[PDB]
Amino acid sequence: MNYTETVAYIHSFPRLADHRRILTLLHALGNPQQQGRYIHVTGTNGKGSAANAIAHVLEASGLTVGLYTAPFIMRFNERIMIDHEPIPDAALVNAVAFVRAALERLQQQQADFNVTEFEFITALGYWYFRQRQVDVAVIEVGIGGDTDSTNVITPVVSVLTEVALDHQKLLGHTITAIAKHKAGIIKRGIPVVTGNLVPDAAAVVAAKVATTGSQWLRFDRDFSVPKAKLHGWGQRFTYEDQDGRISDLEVPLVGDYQQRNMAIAIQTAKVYAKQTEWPLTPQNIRQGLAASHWPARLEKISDTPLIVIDGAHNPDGINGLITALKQLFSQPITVIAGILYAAMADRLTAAFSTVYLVPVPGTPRALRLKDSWQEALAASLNDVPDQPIVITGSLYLASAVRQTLLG
Repeated sequence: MNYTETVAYIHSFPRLADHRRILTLLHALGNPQQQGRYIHVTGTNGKGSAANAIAHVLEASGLTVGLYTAPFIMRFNERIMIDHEPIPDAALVNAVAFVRAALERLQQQQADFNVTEFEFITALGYWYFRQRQVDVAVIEVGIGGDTDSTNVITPVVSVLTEVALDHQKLLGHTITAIAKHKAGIIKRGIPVVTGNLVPDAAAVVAAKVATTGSQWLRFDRDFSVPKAKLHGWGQRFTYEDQDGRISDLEVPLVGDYQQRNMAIAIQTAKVYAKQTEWPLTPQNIRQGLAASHWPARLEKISDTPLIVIDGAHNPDGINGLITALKQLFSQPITVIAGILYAAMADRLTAAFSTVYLVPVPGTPRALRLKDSWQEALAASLNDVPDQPIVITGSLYLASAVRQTLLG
């Protein structure tokens, strides 16, 4: 297959649900998941950004780092990176061919054997990271924890950023139910770094670490961000933990939640470094954070005209954006919102000058309004060329804009 056919092959896999199928596949690929080192990252929100920064910091320190994240923003290849370089097209072709050949051998021994799409990609990623002999692979959990396709590893450190109800449809009706799923990535004697979890989620974690004997480092208990403020399109902040303070770090990320994610990232990188006796300096941490750009999440992509893209997709997500925009902009702005209810909107229209409401590009249109983001963008630029434009409401919308404007 060529590159186009290969990506198509990946997206063709079924939906079907222990880890027996993926473990069968990984066994045929020589159990790459049992070799090397891992950092395992979960949480309802912030797992991606934390994983990205952990990788940037460890890369600055001189490690070769695999990073497995979802979704992609510009191109599929981005889901599997080494030192923030997406898997090359030709390399993807050959890796797909290898895992395909393995799958096919298995289907000879057991006629109706198969795996899901996420199972296949995960297996491939574990195999590729081992082939290239990365020092460590930072692994973002797809959903939950315990039963996720990624959960076939013993990491050096586990991370639980936050527990909220966003994925309740799949993980349970209570915080306690969801927290139990996430706590499944906590392993015997392996340290766990968390956010300041809500009481029901903390109680689950407390009980888990009692059983595993894990060291638990908790945001706002064992580490914190005592100082933080806006500085350009980003934040200047101070990190504090058991060892003291790292002063006036800078990150090109806006949003209060990102302080927590970045503190979580710092504490994790430090834990990893300690557990593996690897040197990690304040300057390594400083350099890594400076590069910890996170595409399509409150990201300025053009100066003149001034264009910003964002993936906020829930009431609280929009509340957090509104307060951010208010801090970042004193002048009137255009907001282009495409969401998949009448809340999160209403809040927008009662906050900004021009609000346009559009469809999410890959979704059916369900029953001010424009037919496309492109039409809304063109209108604003024609009418008021110098008015900044923020496009929000959906990570998928934000990706489509980024592909068109930056590609």
